[PDB]
Amino acid sequence: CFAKGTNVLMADGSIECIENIEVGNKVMGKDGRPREVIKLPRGRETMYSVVQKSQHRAHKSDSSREVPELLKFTCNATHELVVRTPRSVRRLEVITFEMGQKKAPDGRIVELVKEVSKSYPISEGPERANELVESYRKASNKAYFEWTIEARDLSLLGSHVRKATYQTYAPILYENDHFFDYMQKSKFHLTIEGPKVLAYLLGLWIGDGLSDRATFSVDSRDTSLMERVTEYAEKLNLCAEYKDRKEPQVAKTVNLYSKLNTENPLWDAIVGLGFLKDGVKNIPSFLSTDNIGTRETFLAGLIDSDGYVTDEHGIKATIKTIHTSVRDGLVSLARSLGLVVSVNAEPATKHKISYAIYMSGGDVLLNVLSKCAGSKKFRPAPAAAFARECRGFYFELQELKEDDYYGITLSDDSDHQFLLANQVVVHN
Amino acid sequence: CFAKGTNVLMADGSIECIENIEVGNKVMGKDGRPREVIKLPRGRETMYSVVQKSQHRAHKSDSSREVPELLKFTCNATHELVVRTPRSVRRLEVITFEMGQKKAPDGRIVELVKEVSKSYPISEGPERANELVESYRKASNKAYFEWTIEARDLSLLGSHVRKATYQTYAPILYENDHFFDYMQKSKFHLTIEGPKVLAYLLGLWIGDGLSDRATFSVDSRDTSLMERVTEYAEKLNLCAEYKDRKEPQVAKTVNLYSKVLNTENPLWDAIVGLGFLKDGVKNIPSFLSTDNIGTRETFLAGLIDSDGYVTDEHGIKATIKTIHTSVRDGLVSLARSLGLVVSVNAEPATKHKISYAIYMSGGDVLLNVLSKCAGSKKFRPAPAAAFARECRGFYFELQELKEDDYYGITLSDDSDHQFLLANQVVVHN
Repeated sequence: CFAKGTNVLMADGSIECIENIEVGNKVMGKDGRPREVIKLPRGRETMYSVVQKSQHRAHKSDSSREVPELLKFTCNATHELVVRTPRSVRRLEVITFEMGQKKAPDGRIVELVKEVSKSYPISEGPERANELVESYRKASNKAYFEWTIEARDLSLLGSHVRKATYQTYAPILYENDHFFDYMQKSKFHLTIEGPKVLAYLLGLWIGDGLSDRATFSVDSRDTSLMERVTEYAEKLNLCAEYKDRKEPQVAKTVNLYSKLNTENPLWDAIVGLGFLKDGVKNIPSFLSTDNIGTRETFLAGLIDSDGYVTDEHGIKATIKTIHTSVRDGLVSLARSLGLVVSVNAEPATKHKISYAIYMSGGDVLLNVLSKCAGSKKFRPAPAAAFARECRGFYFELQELKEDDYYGITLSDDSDHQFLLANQVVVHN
Repeated sequence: CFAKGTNVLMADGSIECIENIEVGNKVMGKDGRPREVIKLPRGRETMYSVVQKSQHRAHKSDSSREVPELLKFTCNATHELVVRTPRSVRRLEVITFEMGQKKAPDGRIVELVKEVSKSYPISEGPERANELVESYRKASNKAYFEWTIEARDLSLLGSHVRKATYQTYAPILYENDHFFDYMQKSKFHLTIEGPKVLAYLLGLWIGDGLSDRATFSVDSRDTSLMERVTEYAEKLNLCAEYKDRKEPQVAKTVNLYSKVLNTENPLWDAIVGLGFLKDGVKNIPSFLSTDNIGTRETFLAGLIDSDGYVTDEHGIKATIKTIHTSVRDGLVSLARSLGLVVSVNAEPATKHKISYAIYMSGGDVLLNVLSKCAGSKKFRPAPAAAFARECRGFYFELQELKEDDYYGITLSDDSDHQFLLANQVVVHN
């Protein structure tokens, strides 16, 4: 039901092209648990591509710097989109969104959400109206409809319903212990200290450190940070040497020697784990399926050196970077936690393009900021427990036709949905 | 008990200087209900200025071009601030925000919110650890504390708690009906749909209308918005004439002529009559903020449909751009009166040295405005159910000031002892 090349998420965090998946294989379920592939449907059908609706767009040339907003895929016409639409009722001419049906041009009857209206004489008194809205309100335990519509049928939706309809991506709940295992692979388990502490400092590294030694800036900005870098460095048996600034009276130098900066455990980790790529900084892919607390700590560290926290219309954290490797790696990482992300190519020693990355998520973001030590960056942890939920995204569908499609069908015993490599929740 | 000149919101939506209030007058309560004044505390005391934390401040006997910070007031040292603090538990050594106590420099023991740590033994298991936490999580239905603290005791707060603590403003639930009354008392127009279509039309005009007649812009690419304008201008007994280009090919000019652009038409008369064109300059009249809610909402939908944009990105949000200082100020107050979160940002462009971008958010509160829009990318369905227009918080800076006279009011023995300042901030007598 997908085009050749479509990357899907395997039950182990590995990415795999739809066409190379075999019977017996296990893909990733929205719950972080596996889904077994039992058959591999193949055929030819008109295809449709799904692309997230943007605002600030241009990407479609490999001339570089065109943000590759991961959320998109191509599927065949009969492939079922996993969609949601909010419930809605207006007045008390009470208008509501309700599941209904419509005959398609080819004769088929399709079940779909429809804009419905009921109106009676003002003369007849508001009795019937209030029973309508109250009734509508009792009709469900959710503030949205969760359902599916084959790609070819989306055009049947009326405008209001179509625009309000969105697909979703799921946080990656599955967790690996690669950070842990890399730590074991350099002497290990004897005495406290773990991956969150290293992840934090590595976060600081990407944020504003030097790409040639285990050394980064600090100075002040949030000041309280310093006591933590020493305490954390200390936890990793390293040592933090502070020097004479490293930015017009705003940043410093902190060398993390082995209780150096080269033949060191940290820069080993840096270039060893993948944080330094082609002479440029980058946040690794394993991160996205690692331990959640580790992911949050790496992020807390990154927010601490080069992040901007805001409260105005909800918490939001912003990171600017020129490296596309960092950009792409951060969007993946944040999304795996269940945060909402949007990048923005904007203006900018002298250099061309700069990337602004904003993350939101309420309690999900509060869980990250609570791990920060920077004065204007820390925000109290959530009040209560919280579920990392699927986030929605509005999209545009495009008819393409032609082509061969590749599908995998999961067991009937299961909830026939799994995750593409971009975290989008898809059906068979 | 505040500084002289502090404007209080009266029970009828009117406004009065605190030194002018008298025993028996009724101020506005946060539920839209009155609160009677029973006493008038006067005195001289050290004063404290409360101002919202923003990049703004603006006018004090000068120009209006800078965006001012309107959320503020000057109270005395002992005045109790109505504040909120979120609840929070961290790690699973556990840290929580809790109601506690502290002793002031004088004798006084003041109950305040405190950050608290809990840690101890190894191997015992997920008992106490995941316990302290789960407990904390069930501890309340509310995700915040609601308490008061005198201005002078604010500095007793820890750093985390202090920065996390904020004040609140309440929507204006109270509704006059000066708009409907204008219409009924005036010109020529049967209602039922009347105040809705008019307010909407006045929204489009404020957004991009000519300052001397009933003409405005409308996106040409938008069929349903053009339909809407026709449909509503018709309900008002007006005839809408579209003209190719009211902006280099993007918008069409719309002329609103009376049926059978200044004289003998409902739109221009209401513009002049209700104060939207205050002596040559556009304005969003104050009455609007204490008027019928549906009307305030429709008017906003009109503005949004005219010179605004909606984004879903990180939460539903609407932005309205205006080059007019008066529209800017009236808009901030109108939006807050509904319970929307609002922020203004000064921006760039013969040309205009500066324009103002005003951002609005507030989940269902905003969705109720948007569902009245006809613009293709503006409209968003009405809420899924009934919602509450809750108070909105704001972080603030407190500064100890001069000793000066103070004017306070005392509300009924046993009542919530809370009322609204003219800027909607929730105050304790």
